[PDB]
Amino acid sequence: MSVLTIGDKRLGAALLDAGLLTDEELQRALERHREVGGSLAEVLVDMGLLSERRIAQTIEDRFGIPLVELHRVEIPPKVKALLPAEKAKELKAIPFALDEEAGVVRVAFLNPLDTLSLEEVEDLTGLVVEPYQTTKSAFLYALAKHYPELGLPV
Repeated sequence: MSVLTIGDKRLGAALLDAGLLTDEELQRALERHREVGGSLAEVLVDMGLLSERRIAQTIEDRFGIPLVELHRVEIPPKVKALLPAEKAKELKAIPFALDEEAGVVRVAFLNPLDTLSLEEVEDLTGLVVEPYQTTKSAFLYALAKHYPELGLPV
């Protein structure tokens, strides 16, 4: 037993609000969320209940958040100067652009409603960040390209 994030509350409500599952279903998953400590959206795909795109699609329109083809992009060593892949991994985010002339950065994360991770990413550099959407396959892509030494073990 532990508490949940701001994004977890909002996304949980969004499932019912979007007609994806019943509140009872959410109630049963809420307990499971703390058993894995990841965001409530991670347990959804990890348990096969719903994949990122299904959670993202309601939020995409409900909040007006953009989506990009990150799985079709390469992370330059230029943006790596912001934060290393290890930090990116715990924040469940991946930066793609570094624009120091304007103090702006572009990031894509798996939890669009997780405002806490946005706040953490902005304050950690003192810059503004443009939050975009992405999927698990694209997420694992950048990680494998920055730390192939472990090659994401099973």
